[PDB]
Amino acid sequence: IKWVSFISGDMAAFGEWMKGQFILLQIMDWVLRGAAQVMFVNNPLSGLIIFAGLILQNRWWALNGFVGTVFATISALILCQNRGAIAAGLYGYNGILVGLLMAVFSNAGDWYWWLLLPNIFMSMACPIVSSALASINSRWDLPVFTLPFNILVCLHMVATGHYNQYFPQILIQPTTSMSNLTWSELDYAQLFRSIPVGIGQVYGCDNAWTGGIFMIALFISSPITFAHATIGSAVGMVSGLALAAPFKNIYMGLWGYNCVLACIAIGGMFYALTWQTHLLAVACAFFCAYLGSAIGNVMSNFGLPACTWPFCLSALTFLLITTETKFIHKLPLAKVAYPEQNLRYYWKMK
Amino acid sequence: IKWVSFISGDMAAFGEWMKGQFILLQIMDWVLRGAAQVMFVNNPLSGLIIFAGLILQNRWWALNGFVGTVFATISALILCQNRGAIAAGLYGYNGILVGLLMAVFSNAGDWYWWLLLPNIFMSMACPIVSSALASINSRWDLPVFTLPFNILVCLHMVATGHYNQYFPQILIQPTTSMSNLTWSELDYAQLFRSIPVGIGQVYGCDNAWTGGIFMIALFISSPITFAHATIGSAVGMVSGLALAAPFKNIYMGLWGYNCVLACIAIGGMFYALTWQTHLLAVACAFFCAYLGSAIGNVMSNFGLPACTWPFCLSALTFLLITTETKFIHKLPLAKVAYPEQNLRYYWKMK
Amino acid sequence: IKWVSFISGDMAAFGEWMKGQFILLQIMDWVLRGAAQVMFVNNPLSGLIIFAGLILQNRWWALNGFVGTVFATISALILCQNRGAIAAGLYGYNGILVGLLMAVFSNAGDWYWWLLLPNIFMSMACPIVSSALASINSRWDLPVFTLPFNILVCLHMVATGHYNQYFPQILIQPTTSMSNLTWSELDYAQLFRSIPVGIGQVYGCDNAWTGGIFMIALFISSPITFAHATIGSAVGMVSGLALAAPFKNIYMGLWGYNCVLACIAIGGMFYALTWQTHLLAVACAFFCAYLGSAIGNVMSNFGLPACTWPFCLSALTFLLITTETKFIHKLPLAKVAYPEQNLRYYWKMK
Repeated sequence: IKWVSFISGDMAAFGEWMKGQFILLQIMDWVLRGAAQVMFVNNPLSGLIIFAGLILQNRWWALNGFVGTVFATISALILCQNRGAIAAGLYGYNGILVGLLMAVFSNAGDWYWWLLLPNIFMSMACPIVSSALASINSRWDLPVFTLPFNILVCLHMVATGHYNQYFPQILIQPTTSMSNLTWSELDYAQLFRSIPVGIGQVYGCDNAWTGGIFMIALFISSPITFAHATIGSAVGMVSGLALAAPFKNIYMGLWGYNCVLACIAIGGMFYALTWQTHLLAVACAFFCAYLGSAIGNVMSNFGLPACTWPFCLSALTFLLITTETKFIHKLPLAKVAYPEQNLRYYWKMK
Repeated sequence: IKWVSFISGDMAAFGEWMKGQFILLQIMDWVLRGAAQVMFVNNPLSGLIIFAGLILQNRWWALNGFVGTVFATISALILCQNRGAIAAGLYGYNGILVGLLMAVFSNAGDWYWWLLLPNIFMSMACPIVSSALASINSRWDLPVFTLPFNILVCLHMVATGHYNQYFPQILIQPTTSMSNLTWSELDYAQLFRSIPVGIGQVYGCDNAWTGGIFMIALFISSPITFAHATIGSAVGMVSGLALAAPFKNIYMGLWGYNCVLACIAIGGMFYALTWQTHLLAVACAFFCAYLGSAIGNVMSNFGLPACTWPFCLSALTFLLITTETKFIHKLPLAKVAYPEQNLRYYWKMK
Repeated sequence: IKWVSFISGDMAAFGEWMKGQFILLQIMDWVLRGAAQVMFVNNPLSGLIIFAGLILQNRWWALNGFVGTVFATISALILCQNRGAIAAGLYGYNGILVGLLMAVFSNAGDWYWWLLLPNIFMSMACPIVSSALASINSRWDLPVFTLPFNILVCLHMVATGHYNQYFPQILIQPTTSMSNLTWSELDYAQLFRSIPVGIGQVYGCDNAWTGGIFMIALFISSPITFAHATIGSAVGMVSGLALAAPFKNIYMGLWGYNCVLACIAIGGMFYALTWQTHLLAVACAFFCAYLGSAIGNVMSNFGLPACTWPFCLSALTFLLITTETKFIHKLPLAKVAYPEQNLRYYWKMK
């Protein structure tokens, strides 16, 4: 009971205890804590679970993610960006995403040690871009989200491109052939297995076991996040079916990571939870899937993956709408927390 | 005399009378009224005339435009976006443009009933994007314009693309051949006929009779709008000649719809009318044509038409310039009306 | 001594004296003064030196730059944009860049007299876009930089493209072949000669003598600008080596003009000079080189050069970061001057 409360939420007691210890242990929390905040979680335990899932899939990707997030945190410190924001991990999840997605899309092969240096440089530059986006987005009271990650990875990726001698990348070509979609060949087992692999694809992992581990991590923190995550993956696969995407893309979960993230964000994290806000989250996740198709097709010309760009665009657009009803209530950015605490704050204010 | 005044302008008396009647009649005004406000008109009569022109050209396109605008209005209501703004049609013209331009560019053929569903979804999502753009553009006191339409249609279009099984689109390929322009083959009859078809191309109509019907609708509302519209089409065709565009493009009016809209906007709608503002409108329409060429070439790589994107970019840029003279006077967005009333307000203030 | 002080800085005494003379002499200062403010200099003498360097390389390019900047100044006057800002040359450097880079990339051949007309139109439109960007960027207290130049040249360029009958352009194709980089074939003489040609490439000049002339002009104004300029070119060539760019590109200086400009801007012009700000300038120039590779690859699909786009993006991002230390101090835009005067102001305030 008490222990379950302790391991839930943002882990506040652990937070004070870690305050006392040496700078080195702390940097570990701040990196474990920021590892799991891609999915809007401030739980170090869940972050360790996320890391375990990364190790399970591929050791090289996990090592790159770890080094990227640790160097993003170190860069946030050296720049004196903020304390209490770095300590909550707001500067590390961009770094881990940059490292992981640089390791995923690199054609140089596994254990290519020279990949660390661009990884280091991109991850260190993440706090700079995060502060730059925070300066712009603070006028409208909007969060940075995953935009630094997108900007930095897209740079490495286009800069170098597939035809590079030192840091080659994977081929991304625009579609130029009519993909006949034999509906009788659809497999329902993989179609429903697209739910865990879809949530696992947030970090580039396409292993159903890693997706299940990520779902376990989300459930440990807050069941509401888990529910919105699984419903986001479901609407992502449904939209992929509706837009005649190849069945392999749906099975791999390429249509689900933007939707799961967008449903987590709008439904419980930044909008106070309500049935109206729940349908807003579902509509936002559908629009995020459809815009994800659009973005993936647009970015294919340059030779780049869609990444988390659709999620940012949809989440910002929804987070910006103004309404004449009191049910859809945007929370002030200073008082945003895990969705249960946000609902508690909404109840206390009302 | 009195009747002519009644059918002119924004139609204010009709506006109060319609206030009383059932919600269903009202939704019809609000859709008729918003049909004609692509060209910045609040006249239901003109909207009916615009609809008649659409029916004249192609029944399928007109049906798609009608359903798109009605569902945009319904979505504005269900979201409680605003009343008095929905009642003026500020949320319907984006919907009708989305529906019409989805029907125009769809390669599935006429009377393809499955086209309604993406049409419904895009049109319903128009108020969301309109509010999102209004949140950003209200800081600088700028209007949303046709930006939601552009964003939503470009999404459907790229998402799906030509190589799609369910919702195929038309081919748009970048130019890769030297187009020899035999100046002796120019036809002056079609060159001057490019004026009505250019204004008709605002809705995707390339019929000279439909363009003339649209010009009649504009004249019914306000002669100043008609004058700026025809001069915008003229500068569009002149710029198309100056940039060595193929003569067929000029004849079809592909070079005129952005210019006519931009000249209508800057000259009388948002800047108080003056000879200085008139030359500003002409320069804005020339820049809009030249940027329209640029945008049409840029978007051709992705497989998308230029759409109304050039108009938005030019109009915003001009609406943002700051000046040290009192002749170019930007009106406050709350007190914008038909250009005659705007000039009356300018005279009353001065 | 006194004369050296007179020819240094912003040339203030000359500034008052020129105030009295006829409008025609003045327009010459305001064009000479704005010619050299691409590199953030308000010295007419240096501007004449910049012009001499342009003449040295190619007469046609220099003539186009002169006419572009004079028409940008005339357009700033006719629009009543500002006095004291036009008199300082804030509206002319965009014009000279537009003219020079239109003359450089035009495939019609030297002394193609019809190139003046698009040159005139783009250069006259530069104050409009400059005011539009100033309206947006004044909220965050940020400068327009070279953005109007980029927007206007990219328009001419895409609009027309290589396959145009009247205004053909040069081929820019995306890389599709594996460039084997024989490290033994590197030449150190040209590798170090990439420093002056890199700074000369700011205006499109790829002559080492013209680069040296530009360096002399920078030294005349302020030695700090010269130091940051040469270190920016050095980091540009180093980054070009690190990203496996073809050695010819590094030798020509295609990797240095964005970095030299960004190091000049962040290090001394807009951030008060400090060792912390100096390392910030070096990091900004490295990020500017790497983003320059990214942008050059992205824009290659449309058929356009990278231009000064990377510089703008990097400079704005760095100029937007918020920090918790007092060493990195962003100056108010009203009180920005040559870096020596900025350091003097910083010392006086502190």
